[PDB]
Amino acid sequence: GPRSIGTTKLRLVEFSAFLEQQRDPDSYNKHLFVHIGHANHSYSDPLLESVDIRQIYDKFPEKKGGLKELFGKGPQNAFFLVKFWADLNCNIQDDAGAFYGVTSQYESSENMTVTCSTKVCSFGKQVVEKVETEYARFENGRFVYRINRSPMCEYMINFIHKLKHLPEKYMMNSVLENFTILLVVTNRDTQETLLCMACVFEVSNSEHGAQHHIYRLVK
Amino acid sequence: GPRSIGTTKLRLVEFSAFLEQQRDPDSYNKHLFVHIGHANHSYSDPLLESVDIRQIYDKFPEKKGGLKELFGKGPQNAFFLVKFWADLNCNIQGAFYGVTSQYESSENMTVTCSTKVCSFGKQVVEKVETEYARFENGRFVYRINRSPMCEYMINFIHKLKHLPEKYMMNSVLENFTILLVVTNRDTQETLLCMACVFEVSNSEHGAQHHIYRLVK
Ligand SMILES: Cn1ccc([C@@H](CO)NC(=O)c2ccc3c(c2)c2cn(C)nc2n3-c2ccc(C(F)(F)F)cc2)n1
Ligand SMILES: Cn1ccc([C@@H](CO)NC(=O)c2ccc3c(c2)c2cn(C)nc2n3-c2ccc(C(F)(F)F)cc2)n1
Repeated sequence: GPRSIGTTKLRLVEFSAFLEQQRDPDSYNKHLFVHIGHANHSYSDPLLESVDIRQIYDKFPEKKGGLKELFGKGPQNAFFLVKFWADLNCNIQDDAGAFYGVTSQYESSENMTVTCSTKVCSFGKQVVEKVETEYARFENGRFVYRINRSPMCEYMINFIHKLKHLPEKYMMNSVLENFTILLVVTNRDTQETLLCMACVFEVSNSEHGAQHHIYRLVK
Repeated sequence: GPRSIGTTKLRLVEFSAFLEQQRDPDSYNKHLFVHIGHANHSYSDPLLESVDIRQIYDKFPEKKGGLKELFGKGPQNAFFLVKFWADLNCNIQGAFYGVTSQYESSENMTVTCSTKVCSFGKQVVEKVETEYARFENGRFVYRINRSPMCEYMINFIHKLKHLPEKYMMNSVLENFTILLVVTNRDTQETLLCMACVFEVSNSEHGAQHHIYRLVK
């Protein structure tokens, strides 16, 4: 299916988590750890593959406010599992004014105030969380919500450093297998769920770089 | 409905033709005549309906360089018919008439975008724009930002708006079409071709569009 994640009501169309480094006075480097620029699934099938949500409940928060309760309230067509391949091939330099950032953009057909909740989870339990509020800007026929260049929390900067100091790729894949992120976008005025993305992670292979694969969550 | 128009190699993700007006030194109005922000399809990811290309050949340029020749060279999965509903409910009072478009690809390419404005199937004005890939958040973006609308189209919009009834506007637009062709400049392969037809918006949701695949 498509490269962006969601429905007409709300689509995540741009996303990246990155490191910017100023090496010299007139030059800088930017490295992307994850992004939604390179779909791993085919654009030729218009239909997305599906994944039974019951088999990912233990990788995300549970009980009150957890994934099963969110999915039960619906709309079920707003729920996706997104697998990200992370590109960790980056030289983290000493004294380089490094900025670790996250950028995202959503689009909607409706003019809304939205609440974006990011829950970073370890073994299915929330370790840190961020809630952002964004307001629509009308652009070329749609409402656009931009979270530009937001700093990464210290937990994630430290996690990335820990991950890169591991001696083997399989150990990085092991650690990423228990690391998940739950993204929930809600209409702040009606409390309706607009988009829910359950994110899982693996290390990118060889020189294929960062990629993502979208699944609709069903059952 | 679907967000973008095109194939796996190239997609039109953003487009609008618009009028910006400055009433006074601190105020600004922007009105969109057409855009691809509201695809009026019942599904977000539909199976596209098809249209036999032989029944639109006489609405677009023919013979050498014409639509039949382009379609025969292929790839045929790059060819679409797009119907636009134009929003002409705008008070034309400092004014800038502009066009914006954005394409995206997984490959680093130099592209050429050809816009042919046609009257009774014959080209009346044409523009060719060249755009170099910009790497952005994991993919390559080709942005033609805020390009001035040609005088022919500004004048056409004024005379169309001056008609007193929607049905007369629709009669004029029956003979007005636009052919958009995007080409990989280095391999000359057709990346995207959109045969555009037009009607005046009737629903008070304003401008909308509908996509069809063109088949032989
Ligand atoms: C207190 N708080 C909690 C959240 C926040 C906000 C602050 O802006 N967000 C981040 O901090 C933030 C950092 C890294 C992030 C993400 C978000 C994010 C979302 N996806 C889909 N992927 C993401 N990645 C990301 C994942 C894996 C890797 C790695 F290790 F595999 F390379 C690197 C980055 N603040
Ligand atoms: C010398 N030259 C020839 C072409 C150019 C370039 C200059 O940037 N493009 C335009 O001028 C240009 C103007 C109006 C345009 C478009 C392009 C365009 C593309 N679609 C899909 N729709 C478009 N519309 C548009 C159609 C109908 C209406 C109306 F009347 F229904 F309201 C209003 C606008 N220069």
